[PDB]
Amino acid sequence: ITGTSTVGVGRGVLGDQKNINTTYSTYYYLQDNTRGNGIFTYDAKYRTTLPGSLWADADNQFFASYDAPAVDAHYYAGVTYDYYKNVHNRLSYDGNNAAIRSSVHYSQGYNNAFWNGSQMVYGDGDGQTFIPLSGGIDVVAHELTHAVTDYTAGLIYQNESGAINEAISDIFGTLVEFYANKNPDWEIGEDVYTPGISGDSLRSMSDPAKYGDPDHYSKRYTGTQDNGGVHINSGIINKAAYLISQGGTHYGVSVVGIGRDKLGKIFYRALTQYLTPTSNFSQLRAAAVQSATDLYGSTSQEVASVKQAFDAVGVK
Ligand SMILES: N[C@@H](CCCC[NH3+])C(=O)O
Ligand SMILES: [Ca+2]
Ligand SMILES: [Ca+2]
Ligand SMILES: [Ca+2]
Ligand SMILES: [Ca+2]
Ligand SMILES: [Ca+2]
Ligand SMILES: [Zn+2]
Ligand SMILES: [Zn+2]
Repeated sequence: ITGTSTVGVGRGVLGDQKNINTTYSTYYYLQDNTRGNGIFTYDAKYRTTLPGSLWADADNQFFASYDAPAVDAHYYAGVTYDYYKNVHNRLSYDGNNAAIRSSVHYSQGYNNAFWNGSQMVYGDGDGQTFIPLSGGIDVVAHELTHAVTDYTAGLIYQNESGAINEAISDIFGTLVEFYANKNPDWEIGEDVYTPGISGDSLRSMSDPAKYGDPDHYSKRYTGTQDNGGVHINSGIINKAAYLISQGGTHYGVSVVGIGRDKLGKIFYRALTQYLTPTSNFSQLRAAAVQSATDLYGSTSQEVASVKQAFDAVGVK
């Protein structure tokens, strides 16, 4: 909408106060004009028609319980935009400052979130498996990263290419969580999953097997559930990424860690320069090796660590 840029204040899903960029024209709208062609947050009003209505508020204060998922979807989309721009020199998900759109209050008791090809969508959860899913910065950044993948490598969402697609979203979701630097970890979804259970999460990158996901190619899932295991076999790649950054010895193979920033540079370059829609795990290894070679040189520790990490998870 046409209006003037304003700054509202509200409380997110976890009870934290934050400022949000809004637009004033009669109402205050969740429309942030400070980033690219805008970040726009919509109310789906417990239905499944998308996007719903651009979020309107009478007073620019967003402290109602109903407001909290919208505050966080809007704010964390901004953090994610900032990460890609500041760290990778990428302007929005398409590289050309495309508007970022999110809808909250999708359906009733909906225990998921997604990128639908055009926008992000967040359920409220049922209050037991999940609370509103936009409360997790790693979740928001995971979903927006699917848009980045859409516009770059285009990894088909099935089998190994789909597991890479998922792992890319978990990797960058985690790197955005570290960028914001509020209670960062190598777990996925911990802030919004199972409010009655402390210390759990949806997936773990540091130890995928904690939640039943493979941490070695020999343990990959080969069945048809979950589009051929895209959220299961992602553990093999998540573990490799964790090892590249943090180091460790895994099934007897030692990896020298090179840190999160270099992990992000290597995988961003692989995603945008080398991966294709049909890339498999072996082709990801080759893409990561070539990316690290471009950035750091063939004789570098960074290249050696990429190779050790893929060896450790059984990907040749
Ligand atoms: N986002 C993942 C994990 C489940 C999230 C809620 N059931 C999926 O759609 O499979
Ligand atoms: Ca208000
Ligand atoms: Ca109010
Ligand atoms: Ca965390
Ligand atoms: Ca996390
Ligand atoms: Ca929990
Ligand atoms: Zn997903
Ligand atoms: Zn995903």
